[PDB]
Amino acid sequence: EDLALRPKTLDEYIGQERLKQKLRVYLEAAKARKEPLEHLLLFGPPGLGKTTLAHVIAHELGVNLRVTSGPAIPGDLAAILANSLEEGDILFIDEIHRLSRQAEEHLYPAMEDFVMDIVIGQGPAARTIRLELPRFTLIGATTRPGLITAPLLSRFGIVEHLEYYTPEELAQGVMRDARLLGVRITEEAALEIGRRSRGTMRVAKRLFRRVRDFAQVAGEEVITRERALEALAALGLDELGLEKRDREILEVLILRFGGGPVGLATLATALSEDPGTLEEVHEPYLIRQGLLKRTPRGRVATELAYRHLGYPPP
Amino acid sequence: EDLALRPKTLDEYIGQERLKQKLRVYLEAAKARKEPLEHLLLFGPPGLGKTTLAHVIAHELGVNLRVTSGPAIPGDLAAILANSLEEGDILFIDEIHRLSRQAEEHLYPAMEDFVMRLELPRFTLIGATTRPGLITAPLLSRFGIVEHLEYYTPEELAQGVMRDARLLGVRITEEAALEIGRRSRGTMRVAKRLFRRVRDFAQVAGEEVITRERALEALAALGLDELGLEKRDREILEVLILRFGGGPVGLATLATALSEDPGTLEEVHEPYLIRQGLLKRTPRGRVATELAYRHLGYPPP
Amino acid sequence: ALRPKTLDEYIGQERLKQKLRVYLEAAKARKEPLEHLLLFGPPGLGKTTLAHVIAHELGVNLRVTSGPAIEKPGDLAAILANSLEEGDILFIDEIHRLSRQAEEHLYPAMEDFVMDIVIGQGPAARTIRLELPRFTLIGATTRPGLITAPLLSRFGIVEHLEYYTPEELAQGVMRDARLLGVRITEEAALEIGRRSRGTMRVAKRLFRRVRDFAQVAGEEVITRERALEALAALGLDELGLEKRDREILEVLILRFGGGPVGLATLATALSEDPGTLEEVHEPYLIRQGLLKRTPRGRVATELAYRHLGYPPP
Amino acid sequence: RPKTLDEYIGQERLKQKLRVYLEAAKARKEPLEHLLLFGPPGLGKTTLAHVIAHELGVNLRVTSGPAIPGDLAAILANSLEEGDILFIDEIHRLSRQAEEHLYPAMEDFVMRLELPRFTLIGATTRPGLITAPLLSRFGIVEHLEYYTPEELAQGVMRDARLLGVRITEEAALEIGRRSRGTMRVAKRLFRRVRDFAQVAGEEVITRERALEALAALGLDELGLEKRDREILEVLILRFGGGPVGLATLATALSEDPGTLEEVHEPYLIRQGLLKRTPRGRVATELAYRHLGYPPP
Amino acid sequence: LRPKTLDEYIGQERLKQKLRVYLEAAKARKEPLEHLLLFGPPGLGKTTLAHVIAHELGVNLRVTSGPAIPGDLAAILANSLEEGDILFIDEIHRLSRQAEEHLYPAMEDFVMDIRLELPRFTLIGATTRPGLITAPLLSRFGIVEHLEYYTPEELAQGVMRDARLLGVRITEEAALEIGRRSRGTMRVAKRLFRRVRDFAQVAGEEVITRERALEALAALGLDELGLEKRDREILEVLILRFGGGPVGLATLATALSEDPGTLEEVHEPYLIRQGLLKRTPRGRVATELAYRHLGYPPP
Amino acid sequence: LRPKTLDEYIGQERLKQKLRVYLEAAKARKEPLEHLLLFGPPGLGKTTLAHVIAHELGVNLRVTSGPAIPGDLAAILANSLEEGDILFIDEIHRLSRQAEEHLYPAMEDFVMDRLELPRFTLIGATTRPGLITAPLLSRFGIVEHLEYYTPEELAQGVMRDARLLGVRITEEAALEIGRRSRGTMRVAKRLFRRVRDFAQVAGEEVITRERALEALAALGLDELGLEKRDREILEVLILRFGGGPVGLATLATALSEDPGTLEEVHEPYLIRQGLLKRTPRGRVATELAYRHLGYPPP
DNA sequence: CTATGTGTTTACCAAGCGCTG
DNA sequence: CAGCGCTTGGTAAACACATAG
Ligand SMILES: Nc1ncnc2c1ncn2[C@@H]1O[C@H](COP(=O)(O)OP(=O)(O)OP(O)(O)=S)[C@@H](O)[C@H]1O
Ligand SMILES: Nc1ncnc2c1ncn2[C@@H]1O[C@H](COP(=O)(O)OP(=O)(O)OP(O)(O)=S)[C@@H](O)[C@H]1O
Ligand SMILES: Nc1ncnc2c1ncn2[C@@H]1O[C@H](COP(=O)(O)OP(=O)(O)OP(O)(O)=S)[C@@H](O)[C@H]1O
Ligand SMILES: Nc1ncnc2c1ncn2[C@@H]1O[C@H](COP(=O)(O)OP(=O)(O)O)[C@@H](O)[C@H]1O
Ligand SMILES: Nc1ncnc2c1ncn2[C@@H]1O[C@H](COP(=O)(O)OP(=O)(O)O)[C@@H](O)[C@H]1O
Ligand SMILES: Nc1ncnc2c1ncn2[C@@H]1O[C@H](COP(=O)(O)OP(=O)(O)O)[C@@H](O)[C@H]1O
Ligand SMILES: [Mg+2]
Ligand SMILES: [Mg+2]
Ligand SMILES: [Mg+2]
Ligand SMILES: [Mg+2]
Repeated sequence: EDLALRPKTLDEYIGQERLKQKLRVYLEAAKARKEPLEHLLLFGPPGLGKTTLAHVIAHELGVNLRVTSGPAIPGDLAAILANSLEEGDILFIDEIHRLSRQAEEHLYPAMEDFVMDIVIGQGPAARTIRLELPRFTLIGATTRPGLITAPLLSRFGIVEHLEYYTPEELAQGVMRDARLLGVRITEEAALEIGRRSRGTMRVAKRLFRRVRDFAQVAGEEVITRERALEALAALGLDELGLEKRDREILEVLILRFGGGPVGLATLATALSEDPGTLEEVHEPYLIRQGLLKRTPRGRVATELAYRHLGYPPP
Repeated sequence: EDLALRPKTLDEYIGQERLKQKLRVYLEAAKARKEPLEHLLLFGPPGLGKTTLAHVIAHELGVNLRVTSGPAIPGDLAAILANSLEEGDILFIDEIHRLSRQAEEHLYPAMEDFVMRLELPRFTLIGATTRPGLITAPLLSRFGIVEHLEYYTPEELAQGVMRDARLLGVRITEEAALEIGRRSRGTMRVAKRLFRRVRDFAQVAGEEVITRERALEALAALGLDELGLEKRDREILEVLILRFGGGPVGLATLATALSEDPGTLEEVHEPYLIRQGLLKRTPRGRVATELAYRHLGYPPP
Repeated sequence: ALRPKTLDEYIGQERLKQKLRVYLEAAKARKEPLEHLLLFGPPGLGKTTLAHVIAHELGVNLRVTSGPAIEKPGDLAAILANSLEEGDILFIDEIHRLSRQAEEHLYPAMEDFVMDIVIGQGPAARTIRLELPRFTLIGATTRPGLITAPLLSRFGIVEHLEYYTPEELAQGVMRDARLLGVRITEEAALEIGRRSRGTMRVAKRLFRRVRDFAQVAGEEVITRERALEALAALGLDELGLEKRDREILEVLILRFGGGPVGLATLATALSEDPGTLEEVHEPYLIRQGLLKRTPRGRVATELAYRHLGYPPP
Repeated sequence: RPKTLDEYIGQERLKQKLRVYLEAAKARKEPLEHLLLFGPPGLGKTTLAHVIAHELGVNLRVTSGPAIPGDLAAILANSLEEGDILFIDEIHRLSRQAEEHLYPAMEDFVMRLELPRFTLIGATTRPGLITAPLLSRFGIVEHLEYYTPEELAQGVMRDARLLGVRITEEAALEIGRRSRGTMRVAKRLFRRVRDFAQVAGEEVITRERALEALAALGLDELGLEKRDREILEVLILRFGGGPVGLATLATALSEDPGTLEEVHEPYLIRQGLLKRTPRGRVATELAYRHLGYPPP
Repeated sequence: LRPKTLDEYIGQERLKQKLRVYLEAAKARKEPLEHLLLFGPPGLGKTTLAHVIAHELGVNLRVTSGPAIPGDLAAILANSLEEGDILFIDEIHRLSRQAEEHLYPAMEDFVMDIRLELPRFTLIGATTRPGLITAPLLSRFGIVEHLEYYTPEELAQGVMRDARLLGVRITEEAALEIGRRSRGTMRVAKRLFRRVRDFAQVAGEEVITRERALEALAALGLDELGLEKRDREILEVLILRFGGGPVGLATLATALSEDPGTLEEVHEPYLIRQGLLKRTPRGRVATELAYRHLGYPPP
Repeated sequence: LRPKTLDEYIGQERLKQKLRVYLEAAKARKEPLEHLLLFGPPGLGKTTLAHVIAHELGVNLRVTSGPAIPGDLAAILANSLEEGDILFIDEIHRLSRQAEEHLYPAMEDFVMDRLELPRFTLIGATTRPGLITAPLLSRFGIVEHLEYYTPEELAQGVMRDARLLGVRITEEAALEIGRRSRGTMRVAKRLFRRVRDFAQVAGEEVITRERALEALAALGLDELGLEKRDREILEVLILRFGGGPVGLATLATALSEDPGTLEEVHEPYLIRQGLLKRTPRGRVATELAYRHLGYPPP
């Protein structure tokens, strides 16, 4: 079937309560005035639901949605904007940061004023025209808003940030995915899967799929809490969703170096790992959970790491 | 229908007083001797009123305005100059820094001497850009007037908010507009956007007059401080003060601790904190000042 | 070299094979394509071989490409649209060398199985969505930190290839000898595995060189002594230490007393730039427990004393 | 529009040698050898070429590098007389295919038509972009230097006479003091002061009116605008005058880093007010003294 | 002048011991030799070694350059290469990242891209240091070997062979001196022999005697250690101006009036090899050999 | 005009002896000379040396330039080369990364791809040995370096120029012209033809020493040969930076110059004459500029 | 083939802590 | 207590890559 089952309605959207509270007001005001929405920008870490929110907003407004990509697209964008746009329709550009700095400058006369500067003609007959565009809506989703030019960031009426989820919302997502796929999972098992998900919906769905694989191979029919725990232990995840490599890093830091300041290169060599791989894959979540610190003298293991690994704090 | 409610007169232009005095002197002098105005260049941070000022100047001079763009244009600019330009009219090129380095070489010889050999008429060029550094020095040296747009005081932003409310049909109070002006970041576009969001909140709530209290409620719902700081901007200072002691941190460590891209944390969030004096860029890293400490209700270091 | 085609023929990744077996069995049971899979680890461990073995176990075709081989997004679009089939596998070796624009075309392809391209070349330009078949993407890389995070989050299965023990390298050497007709013994295979640095490719190369040395001498069986003398001729310690590592340890022990020396002082005593001692020689000395990094400096471990035949500290 | 070497305003040191060279060329009845002129933009190199052309007594053919690779042959074989002068502005931008087509016609006189003899005057602002053969094929190399307040005052007086405006010598001198050693800047400032005085309604631009108009423009005695003073103030007061860096300084000034590097910085340098350290930008003691701040 | 047998090769005895083993085993198995990589300083005989290897196997040779190659590597691989033939690529580290990735399919699976079935062949690369090539490249070479600096006796033997092949009479001591002045390099020794022959020919003599060889070598400005006059000047401005302490970057060009160029790449390596310079962490220090060699009284 | 034999060549001793030996031996055994590489600062007369070598060898010349070269190497080595012909190349260090690799096969075994080539003596010329790759440097059998000229050699060169022109410069004045020359023959010739114009306009036929000194002073040259540009550089440094260390980013900007010719054509002479120092943190006036420019020491 | 403009990576270079005898 | 490491941050300068020409 489909492994990227996206909600169609803002009610099926799960856990962006603070964002949804303002989004409902904006959508209601726009629909009451019989006017298209303001240009909208969504940003945040991967896997939180920007691409799903774009489609949910398009369905809520009732308008047609045209989907484009940043890397897909300077002179082309003029043709797409002139030919493929209708009145009140939404144009969605994923990875809008990938637009070249030259291609974004064509959107300046098109987002605030609904016109476009086009030079039409050959040789001495060349002239300039202002091609009027229908009033539309632009939605952009990106992880790097700082790669967008300032005059373009200034033209977005609404800018919103996608925040992390809670274990209960991740459990709700797991339950919805199980119901749509056809797998019977208990609420406690879904909560256990959610607690090991790193506040991300894609991670929760992937973990549920792996647990389903384990249960199906084992011949089970209902993914009970204890069966889910056994499958997660087979996957090698702690109660914080901490893999074996992260636990190895913490153990090496606590034991071999005494938990004190070390540095990236020394710890990487002690772990037989590439320093960049470590600092870009394993370190960020250890920092987020409070199990690691980047002091000016080097990496330090906190008391949370000592209490989680079962060692006596110093 | 229209949200960029551009004024058409220099009297309706709000608050560029220091620039407006010189502009009035230049325009009156040019009109008195029946000669076209000198070539003019406007630059400054986004949202300050360069295009609006260009249109206002065109209206004040009483001549026609031909609007084009830098990205929209070497063999074209010659045709536009030789065919579409009347005598005494204005050619406005927006984002003029994007002009080709060959199309720029075909422009300044026609700007100094009005010959292309086609005898061009007397015309004035207006250029508006955010990056005058991309303009070649030969082209940059032919501009008779070069001006810089400055930020707006909260009272001028309040005047702009009241004008937008009057034109749209919304009823707002002067004290209500003062809060929106204070929370605006010295920019007119930001003030208009904040007024529109407060208007949406008030219309949904059913209120007919946006008093000061209702405006404050809407602004709190938007998540804005008295300094115009969003939640994402307050999180930076909170993480800096609490998780790092306020001392030097660095871009990479701060970005990792905030689950943020370093580039956006450096170019979208930090400039306004630095402008307000709530952040410092020490060579050892980023440091939270005493203003950031007492703004968030923390005891001084 | 001689690549196995069965997961039982694959030699020495047991914790990885335990996870992979249930994934493959469940994917085949549902008659569905496998998830996008990423293999990362140090070179020479068998990532390409594992990709081929996975393709054989699933029973589908395998289209092999490379990171630098895809210069433009048009190549990736053509491969994904024309060269692929439902359930097939596209293996991209060195996937961290893809350009960022080429990595960002893979997001819809891996998640939604669609693709965004622009066609028209001027005033007739337009955007279309190419609908892709349900395929499987396998990526092999040695630098997972060079992969963009949205791309790294789109992999259903992420696995790590670990170093082989001397016994598994001996098993690989014996398999290679049996396939090549040579009659090596258990002890010689164990010695060749110990001389290796936990890598299968190094073990195979050392076996080939020892085979040449034994063949020119007229011997029909590669006895342990012949392997020992051939490996001594190749210039390896009992731990596979080259002469440069030996003399680095000797300079650390004799000249500085084995105590903290520092990177700059040790490098200038060895006439080496501090970008070759740290990245080419230090990691293996630390791996074997012969070198120790301390805030004061670099310290030679007692194991380095016992290995070099020096009096204990 | 000067015609002779006496009408030229303020290149005295160069003019003394140029007069001798032209006199010798006339006495020998032989055309002058090739001449290369260096100098910052805005100093009047093309005007000097015209003056030389008139003084020698021959015609001038003004050309540039990016003016179109085979057109050089048509130029050199279609519009040259005996002893003619051919002027190429921006000679370092000449294409390579054209670059190895001119020096055969410089020394050997052979590249159509056989060129009898002529002289080439080349003007450029970037000597580093001229290859060694091109620099070695020029007989005379000369440098254009910046003007002085008195020479710029003379230029301002000439412009006022051309435009029908009346100025005193003191006002013209004050305008020329604030010019950045350039004639173009002096003319622009004179036009702005003319606008101010005409709007005021004064028949003669006295020194006091010129000073008032230049204060209304926001100019120091050094010619620094408000933005340059703001850059110095931000550098000194907010960063202690120490190294900062282009990005941090641009963020503090709310300015494009490229604009700050290319428009404002070059005049803060060349005046002793700024340095470009590998660790950032440092304000010198001259910046402290100019702004009325205590020494570091 | 190029030899054609490993016996005729002069002085790579340690490398030749293993090369004979690998070569004989490959010949006995009647299969192409594995890919080979040659390290070492320039001028030691890598191309001559490739020619000797090709003649020993009996197969032909297809010498190629590094920066010579994208669309021509496949052409030379398919057309000129029969069953296993040495394709020598000098300066393999200079390949662009366009044909480097096309080598691995041909090196391992012996097919390149339509897809063409390339025949079996052996590739011989050559660089100066292991670090000049990327790690993926230093993985498909079965044999990795290093060339060593020649001793004065081997250089003298090469000079004598060149003299015999040319028709010039030289005493053993003169050739030994010429080899001693050479920096352990065959091309340098051959060049010095040619210069000495040029100097001794105008004198009209028939035998290149040791004294004439020393006079000719002194004419070009070479001491007993083969140092150029620039190296002697550097040593002089080191000792007689600093006493053996750090030289300092500011004062390096004061006595040279030159950019910080060749001093960082042409002078220091040979001085360190000869032991005249030591890179003490405080700074560059001249050893006792520098003091004694420059005609100074012992300390 | 241009010297033909080595005796007519002015100065450049310690290089005309080795060259004499090599050319005599090459004549004796009758085969083309080995490939030669010439080093030295520009203006020392490398092309003249190539012409003298070709004339003494009794063969032709094929002077070309580096950045003029692709199959044009085959064209110029095919029809324009007789056996044992010199093919002097100027600025050989600026060869393209494509045609350079075709020079080696023409240099070892005299075959270029496909027709074979005769034996030819290629002569190169470049400023710095660091600009030419080691594989190319290894291809030249003979490598020599040109040195500067003493004031007497420049004086006699100026005398030869006067003889070819018709001027009667005295020995004591040509000596001063050579002294103010920066050890370069081209600079000496340029100064002589400037003094010629100055004396012609002054109304004189024989140029004594005092007249030459006055003409050189009016041209803008001091006793050390410094022009107005170098003195201006020193003045700007000393005044606007107190003689302190300044890198080649602020000094070039303050002089309205570029980081190009500056430190390439202007400053090397300043360091050579002990007027500038390349400090790790910048550039210093070395306290001799203060004495030369009449300023109090720091 | 060339040229600019942009995004990404990297090599000094300086500062701040902790130890040793 | 004042050299000797180690660790980190930022700043300028290269590289590589794309579009128009
Ligand atoms: N609030 C939500 N409710 C239900 N499913 C969700 C929600 N948010 C995300 N998902 C699902 O999580 C998966 C990933 O969501 P995406 O919207 O693709 O994340 P993303 O923000 O687009 O990540 P990128 O790589 O930055 S585009 C999809 O299968 C979605 O259906
Ligand atoms: N003085 C003013 N009075 C009223 N509205 C103004 C004024 N200045 C600016 N605005 C408004 O500010 C908004 C944006 O400013 P613009 O006039 O478009 O110039 P600009 O924003 O500086 O150009 P860019 O794209 O940001 S570089 C428009 O909606 C204008 O109406
Ligand atoms: N020294 C001068 N004396 C008299 N008139 C001058 C002088 N310099 C310039 N002019 C006048 O300036 C005009 C010529 O402009 P220039 O300054 O020569 O422009 P330019 O030399 O090409 O410099 P750029 O790089 O184009 S700004 C003519 O009207 C000249 O009369
Ligand atoms: N488990 C294994 N069993 C047998 N041979 C192996 C095994 N792992 C690796 N090899 C051999 O080692 C070599 C490793 O190279 P390869 O797997 O192609 O790529 P990588 O070196 O990136 O893993 C292969 O030639 C393969 O034949
Ligand atoms: N052992 C040797 N015996 C004879 N000649 C040698 C020897 N080693 C090197 N040479 C000479 O060196 C020349 C090329 O060697 P070298 O410069 O090392 O190769 P490359 O130029 O490929 O680096 C050959 O002409 C050869 O005559
Ligand atoms: N020693 C010399 N004797 C006579 N003339 C010389 C001498 N050296 C140089 N010249 C003159 O200089 C000219 C060559 O100068 P140039 O080409 O600038 O030097 P280079 O070839 O080193 O760049 C010749 O015309 C020649 O007349
Ligand atoms: Mg994205
Ligand atoms: Mg702009
Ligand atoms: Mg110019
Ligand atoms: Mg791989």
